[PDB]
Amino acid sequence: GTSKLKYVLQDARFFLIKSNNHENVSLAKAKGVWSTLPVNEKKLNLAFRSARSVILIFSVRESGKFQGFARLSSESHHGGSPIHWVLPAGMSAKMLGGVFKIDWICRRELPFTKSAHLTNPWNEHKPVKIGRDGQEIELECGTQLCLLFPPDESIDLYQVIHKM
Ligand SMILES: N[C@H](S)c1cccnc1
Repeated sequence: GTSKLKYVLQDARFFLIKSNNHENVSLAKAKGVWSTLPVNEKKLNLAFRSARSVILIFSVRESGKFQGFARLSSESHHGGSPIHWVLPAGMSAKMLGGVFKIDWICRRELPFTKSAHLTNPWNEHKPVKIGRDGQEIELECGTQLCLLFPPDESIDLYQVIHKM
């Protein structure tokens, strides 16, 4: 069912994550972590302290889909075991901010064709699929996007609800 999902999404904030490649989303799915540029790191840390749930929705550029979404379980922290991201061409690992711990809520994909009726008021009401890495999605658009995903029956939101 979708009731616990709606509970988790209640009054959440949502951020669009655009990844250069699948390997980074797969690393994120396996390790439960994400690391972003400092400009987005600062926004996520502010948002983490401000709301009951901060949701990251991932899209690999040129894939035509979202690859799932996850909930921030910590602020960014430095000094962990280094994560072997496949960084974009001109980018080095030092340019990255700290590491966020995340809990996955949905590891299934969703094609953009399924979200074409959703527009993000925080990006000029363009379709929610359009946006730079780190673009915030307004509450209602964000919730309806997450509800479009196929249910991920591998996941139990009971532990996530304990985190809030
Ligand atoms: N860690 C991933 S590869 C990433 C790279 C650049 C910006 N944001 C996230």
